[PDB]
Amino acid sequence: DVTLTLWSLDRDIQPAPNLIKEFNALNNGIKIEYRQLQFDDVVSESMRAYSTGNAPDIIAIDNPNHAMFASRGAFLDVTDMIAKSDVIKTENYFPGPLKSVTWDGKYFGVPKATNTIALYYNKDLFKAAGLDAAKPPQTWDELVDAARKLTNPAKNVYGISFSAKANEEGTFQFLPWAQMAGATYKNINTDGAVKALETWKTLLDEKLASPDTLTRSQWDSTATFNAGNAAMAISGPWEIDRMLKDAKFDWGVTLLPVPTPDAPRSSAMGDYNWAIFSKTKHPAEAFKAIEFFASKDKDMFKNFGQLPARSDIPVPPTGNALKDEALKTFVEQLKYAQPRGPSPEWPKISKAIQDAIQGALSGQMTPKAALDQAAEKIKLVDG
Ligand SMILES: OC[C@H]1O[C@H](O[C@H]2[C@H](O)[C@@H](O)[C@H](O)O[C@@H]2CO)[C@H](O)[C@@H](O)[C@@H]1O
Repeated sequence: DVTLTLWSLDRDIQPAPNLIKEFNALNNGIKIEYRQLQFDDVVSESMRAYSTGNAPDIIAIDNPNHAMFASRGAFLDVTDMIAKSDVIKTENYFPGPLKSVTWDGKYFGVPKATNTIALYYNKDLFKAAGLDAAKPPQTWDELVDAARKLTNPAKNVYGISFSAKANEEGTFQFLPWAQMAGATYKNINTDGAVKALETWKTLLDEKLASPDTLTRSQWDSTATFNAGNAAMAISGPWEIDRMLKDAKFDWGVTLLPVPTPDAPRSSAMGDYNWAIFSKTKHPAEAFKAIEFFASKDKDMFKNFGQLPARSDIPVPPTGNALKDEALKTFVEQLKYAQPRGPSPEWPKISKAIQDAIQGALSGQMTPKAALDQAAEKIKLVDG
C-alpha cells in the first residue's frame, strides 16, 4: 500500500477519522494514518513541521489560515488535478470557501465544509421565565434583557454562553457583532465596534455569562448549555449532533440578533479546507483521498450534523424535527457570512482583535482604546 498521513482537529466521532476508516476499507492500494491535532496547534506547528520535513501529506486547515500556507509554498498546487478530476468540480463550491483555497490564480486545496454561528436557546427555560419561546430575541437589547431574565444563580443558570477566548474562538465570535454594527476587521474601531464590545462587557459585568467565557472554547461553553446551565448559546452547526444526544430540554436556534431594529444580519465564514503539503511523495494518492472525502459530502449533515461547502448539493431534511429546524437556521445565517481575509497574516490580525477583547473585558483598557490599538496594529500587518 501507499501510506498517507492526515492531520485534523476532528474528534473521533467527527468527519475526518470516520471518512478515513471508510476509505481504508476500500483496500484500493492506499491507506491513511490519522493524527488528531488540538485546535490551537493546527497552524504554527504544522508550519514548523513543513519547515523541518515533518509535515503530513494532508491537512484540514481552518479557512482563514489557508492563505498563509498557500502564499508560502507550503501547499501543493492542485489546479491541474482538480481540472482532470471527474469527482471534484470548482463550480460545485460556494464562492467564499473556494476563494479561501486560492492564491495567485491557483488552487491550493479543496473546501471541506462551511459554517457560521447562530443563537441556540432553551425553550423550556424561556417558558419557565414567562418568556415566549416562539419569539426569541431579534435585537441586542432584547437579547440582553432575555439574558438578564434567564440568569438565575440559585438554579445554576447563566442567561447566555459564548466564547471570548484569546485565540481564533474569540475573534470568530466577536466579528459578527462588530460587522452587524458596521465595522470590519479592516476597520475594527468604528463606533459600532465599540458598541459591540460594550455589549460583551455588559454580558460579563452583569454576570449574564460565565467569567470562564474569557478562557473557554465554543465547544466547552456549549456543553454548559447542553447540561442546562446556560439558557442560550452562540455556537455553530458542529454542536448539533452532540446537542441532540445530550440536551434533555426542548430547544431552538435562530439568527444572531442585530444591534438595532432591522439592522443587518452578519457573521463570519467558518470551517476547514483540505490541503496537500507541497513536498508530499504521493500527490496523486493524496488527491484521490480528497476526491473520496468530497464524494461523501452529500451525507455529511445526516451523519455528522456539519454542512458541505457546496451549492450543488443543498442539504435535505433528516427527518429529526430539532435537527431540521437547526438546518434551516444555519442555512439562513450562512447567507450573511463574510470571509476572514484573504490574508497571509490572518493570525496577527486575529491576535490584535483577541487582545482588544481581553483588554476591554478585563477592564484594563476601555473598549475604544482597546479597539484603537487593534486597528493601528491591523493597519500595519494587513498592508
Ligand atoms: O474557534 C473558532 C473556529 O470555530 C469553528 O471551529 C470549530 C470546528 O468547526 C468544530 O468542528 C469543532 O468541534 O470546534 C471548533 C469550535 O470550537 C469554525 O469552524 C472555525 O472556522 C473558527 O475559526
